[PDB]
Amino acid sequence: SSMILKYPYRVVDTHEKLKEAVTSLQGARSIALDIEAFCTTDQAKQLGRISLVQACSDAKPVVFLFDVLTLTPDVFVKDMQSLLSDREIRKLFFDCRRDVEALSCQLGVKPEGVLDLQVFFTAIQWKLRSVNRRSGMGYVLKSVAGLTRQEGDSAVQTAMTLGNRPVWDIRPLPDHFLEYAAGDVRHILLLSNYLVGNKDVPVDVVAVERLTAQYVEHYAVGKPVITEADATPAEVNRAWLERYIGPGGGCHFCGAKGHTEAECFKKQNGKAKCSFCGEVGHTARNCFKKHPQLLTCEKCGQLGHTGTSCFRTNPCKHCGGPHSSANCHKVI
Ligand SMILES: Nc1nc2c(ncn2[C@@H]2O[C@H](COP(=O)(O)O)[C@@H](O)[C@H]2O)c(=O)[nH]1
Ligand SMILES: Nc1nc2c(ncn2[C@@H]2O[C@H](COP(=O)(O)O)[C@@H](O)[C@H]2O)c(=O)[nH]1
Ligand SMILES: [Mn+2]
Ligand SMILES: [Mn+2]
Ligand SMILES: [Mn+2]
Ligand SMILES: [Mn+2]
Ligand SMILES: [Mn+2]
Ligand SMILES: [Mn+2]
Ligand SMILES: [Zn+2]
Ligand SMILES: [Zn+2]
Ligand SMILES: [Zn+2]
Ligand SMILES: [Zn+2]
Ligand SMILES: [Zn+2]
Ligand SMILES: [Zn+2]
Repeated sequence: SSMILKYPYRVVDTHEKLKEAVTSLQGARSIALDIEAFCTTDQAKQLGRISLVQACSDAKPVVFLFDVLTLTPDVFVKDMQSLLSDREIRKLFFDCRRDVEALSCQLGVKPEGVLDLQVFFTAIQWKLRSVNRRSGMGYVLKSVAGLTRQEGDSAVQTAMTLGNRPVWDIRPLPDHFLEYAAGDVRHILLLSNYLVGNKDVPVDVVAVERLTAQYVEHYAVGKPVITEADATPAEVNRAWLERYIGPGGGCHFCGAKGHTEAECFKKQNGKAKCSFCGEVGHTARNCFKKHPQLLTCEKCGQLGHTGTSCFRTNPCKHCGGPHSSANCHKVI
């Protein structure tokens, strides 16, 4: 469960350690994947030189950080490509577009059995509301598992937002660099426990597998991708969503796309609300405070209150004391 967040990382930077890592991963049924690369000075959308490939599987409580820079891609691909090509081992990404491009351009591999969970989350939004926006990991984690992505406030994350520096070319990598890189794959695997194999999720995993497969075909072409599959970087192709996920949903109460019945303001406003006692749920014509005759009492025979409320709550007419007005010693 949330034990995933406590998986230690392990730097894989030698051939011995690489072979040991591959052994573990090969028994996996799912492997979360992510890539850290040199930042680019330019305006190209392509990831820079691959530095780390991070992997976290359900086969071992450990995050492997493959130092692809030290190992070299040739060493790394020779041991990893069969596993990356194994469609019986699910590969979990969070937004796979540029990562898959880099795997294709820089490593010459194209993964199989890929499932993009950002695309999964948007698929759920599309089915329920006809929303095709991509959400960041921060938003999705907080929304699905109530956790705060605190790595977005870390020094590493700001160093890239500045963009002045490759960042990921330093060797040896500082501890908070590695811990930062481990968190991304930890979040991906943790997230898959909420989305994959959950009967309360309104989209079939296989359908999102088929939609993701379109993204991999579009982005793994051995060259940089000039034409993007989506109209803007932060959304998912609506025609693909329509083909693979189905017609987009909307509000069964008012009719509008963009929200569900449970979010509809028109439902919560048009609700019956009492002009006399303020309570929501009844009009004033049926209010018990305004018309106490609608309540005969179970234990005393007075109109206005049930059995669950036969106590005297209003203080004395005469002195304000803890009793009723008729029995005040000033009038009696
Ligand atoms: N220049 C720049 N590069 C980024 C930024 N965010 C991510 N990247 C690049 O994308 C890679 C993967 O980041 P991720 O998609 O795993 O968050 C990083 O290693 C880095 O190369 C950013 O805000 N600015
Ligand atoms: N590579 C890349 N992805 C982006 C960019 N802007 C938005 N995204 C996508 O949208 C997600 C975050 O959404 P946003 O924070 O932009 O609403 C990112 O994780 C990524 O999948 C961008 O400029 N470059
Ligand atoms: Mn990534
Ligand atoms: Mn970023
Ligand atoms: Mn990352
Ligand atoms: Mn509205
Ligand atoms: Mn009431
Ligand atoms: Mn009335
Ligand atoms: Zn080897
Ligand atoms: Zn984390
Ligand atoms: Zn509505
Ligand atoms: Zn009322
Ligand atoms: Zn009573
Ligand atoms: Zn009194």
